[PDB]
Amino acid sequence: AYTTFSQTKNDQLKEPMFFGQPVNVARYDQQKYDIFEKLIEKQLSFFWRPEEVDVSRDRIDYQALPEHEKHIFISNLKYQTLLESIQGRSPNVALLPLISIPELETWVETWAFSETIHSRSYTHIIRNIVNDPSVVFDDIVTNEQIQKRAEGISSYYDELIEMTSYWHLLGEGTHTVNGKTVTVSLRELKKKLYLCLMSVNALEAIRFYVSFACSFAFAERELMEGNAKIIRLIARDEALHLTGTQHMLNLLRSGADDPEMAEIAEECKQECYDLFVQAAQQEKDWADYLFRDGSMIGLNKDILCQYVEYITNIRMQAVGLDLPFNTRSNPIPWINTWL
Amino acid sequence: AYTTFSQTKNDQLKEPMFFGQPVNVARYDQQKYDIFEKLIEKQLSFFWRPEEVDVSRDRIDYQALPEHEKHIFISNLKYQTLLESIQGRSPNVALLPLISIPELETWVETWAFSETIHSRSYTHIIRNIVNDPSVVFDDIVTNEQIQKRAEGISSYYDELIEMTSYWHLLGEGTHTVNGKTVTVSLRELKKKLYLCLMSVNALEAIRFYVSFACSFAFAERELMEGNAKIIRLIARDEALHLTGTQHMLNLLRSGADDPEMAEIAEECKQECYDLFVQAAQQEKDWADYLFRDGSMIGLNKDILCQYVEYITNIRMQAVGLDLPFNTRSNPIPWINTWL
Ligand SMILES: [Hg+2]
Ligand SMILES: [Hg+2]
Ligand SMILES: [Hg+2]
Ligand SMILES: [Hg+2]
Ligand SMILES: [Hg+2]
Ligand SMILES: [Hg+2]
Ligand SMILES: [Hg+2]
Ligand SMILES: [Hg+2]
Ligand SMILES: [Hg+2]
Ligand SMILES: [Hg+2]
Ligand SMILES: [Hg+2]
Ligand SMILES: [Hg+2]
Ligand SMILES: [Hg+2]
Ligand SMILES: [Hg+2]
Ligand SMILES: [Mn+2]
Ligand SMILES: [Mn+2]
Ligand SMILES: [Mn+2]
Ligand SMILES: [Mn+2]
Repeated sequence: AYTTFSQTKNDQLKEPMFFGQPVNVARYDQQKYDIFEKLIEKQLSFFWRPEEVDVSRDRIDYQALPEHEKHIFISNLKYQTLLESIQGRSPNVALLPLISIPELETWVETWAFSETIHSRSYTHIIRNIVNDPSVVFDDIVTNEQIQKRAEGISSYYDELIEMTSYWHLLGEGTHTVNGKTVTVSLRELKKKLYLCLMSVNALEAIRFYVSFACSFAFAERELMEGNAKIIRLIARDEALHLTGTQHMLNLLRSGADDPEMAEIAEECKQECYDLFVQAAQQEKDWADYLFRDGSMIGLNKDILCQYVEYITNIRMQAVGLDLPFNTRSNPIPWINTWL
Repeated sequence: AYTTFSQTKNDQLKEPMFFGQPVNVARYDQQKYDIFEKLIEKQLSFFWRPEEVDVSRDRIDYQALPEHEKHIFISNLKYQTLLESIQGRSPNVALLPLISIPELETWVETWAFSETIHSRSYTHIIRNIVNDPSVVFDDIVTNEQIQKRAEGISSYYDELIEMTSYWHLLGEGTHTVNGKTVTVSLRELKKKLYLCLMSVNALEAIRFYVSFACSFAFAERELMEGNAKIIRLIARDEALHLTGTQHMLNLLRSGADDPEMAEIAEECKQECYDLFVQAAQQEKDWADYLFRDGSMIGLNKDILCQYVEYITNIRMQAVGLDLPFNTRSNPIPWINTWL
């Protein structure tokens, strides 16, 4: 029941962010929430081309790196690449079919587009520091440690996408599909979208930043300068992305948008909390693999763990959730220089 | 079912463009078809911002235009805006769930992104030539003369999207849904994709170009020059988009990418021919409405009609279809100054 151009003349200022009438005319002279137009405008102002960044000295740097530091650097990079691959396509596939206001539809497409640029920047780095990129790319798919840390991301998107197709195809109600009873609840689909967004928020605001810290640890040593420039550019974009998800989530929570979404956010709040706690643990467990061959001065399991708790508390407070970790000062204040 | 990250390590160089394993890793160091990587790079190199184009004198030009000329200009503008609205979201929603090679997936997202910029440029023009943009935007949705192709265009996309969902959810076979038999055939889905791409090819290659002729007719008289500068940039982008669809179609019909599609294409060749001619006829009929109050310098029903046949012959030959019209030289050579 999805349509690429709804024929009903509707007031786009009165539609909910999600599950309303599919967006027909793409107009940018007005909006229900100007924050999304501001984000589009900002993201477009930050346009950059990865291949332009000089990474010619990164190969020399990387090669001269101690084997365990090469492991740390490359493992971190492979994970970042995995996340960008997923983020380049997922916002579009999972959210586009559910958006009902123009400013948000375009923001998602612009956000997704910027992620593909991030993916392109990683190919630029990889092909300029290793002999055969295929070994790195193939390992991204097979490496159990990497998939372990990312476990739950693709699965959630996939479930939302499948439920969305059922909704568009069958509509609300209880159906019989190949002799099986299939329930299609809009309320349940809204919950799935809401939690998916919370998961994306944790991905954008936590997972990416933990990886930035690892990348910048080398920048502090005056090594991998090209990669550092790229990470700074990526981080600038990620800041906009997480601002977008925090606003989507807090607007839904306020009750100023879909009233039902406000109820759902409230009733499903323990689930929001649980997903952050789980994401944090996954980022922490990754330390065992990252530092399996040894750690670096100023970068080890303890420091990584401390940073995960530090940033997780900050991000959770931003969306109104209780803090799971003990409060503490930034364990790596040097990262500010790069953000 | 569809997945945002296929867990199977596959050779992306051997996958078909569509219907193969969903793309997992987004890499750009290699391609099965380098044309898509080349298009991504070219499109990125062409990035432009609408707001940076001076359209300050277009308002006075518009107000000074004879009433029928305002009709010609604004009617054409509304149709272009309609097409961009559809093109900004549709390639992503319709193609992303079916692509199996990375270069094509990212090209589609880049292509779609560029279309959203075009939509933004139309808001920029509209808000600078009319007092209340809402009048223009609302008419785009309900305008009977405009909302005719939109229906046909959106139909091909909507049908492909719906059948794609059934395929991902139920797979091939004869199913039952609420007492009704539902047949899912990959062959029919492949045909729907081919028809959809052919329709998009006609949209990018003919529909947009016919509209450019009208916009530049004003440019030739040194009027609506802000609009003209924006259309020049848009046309530069559409050239890339049509190149992309032409390669997709030719690769699918040749049999080099998927024998089944090649078999299907030959089977529905007459249908695609009629589909193309129908699009040309619709563009032609638009003249009765466009020049109902009168015509202008270098632009009239007959000239437009000639240009439609001229461009259609070229585009159809480019994708292996017979020529439906009498051959002849460009009826409006002056258009080359802008294209
Ligand atoms: Hg998600
Ligand atoms: Hg999500
Ligand atoms: Hg780290
Ligand atoms: Hg929740
Ligand atoms: Hg919550
Ligand atoms: Hg800790
Ligand atoms: Hg299509
Ligand atoms: Hg189509
Ligand atoms: Hg025209
Ligand atoms: Hg024309
Ligand atoms: Hg056909
Ligand atoms: Hg054909
Ligand atoms: Hg004609
Ligand atoms: Hg003609
Ligand atoms: Mn990113
Ligand atoms: Mn992001
Ligand atoms: Mn366009
Ligand atoms: Mn186009």
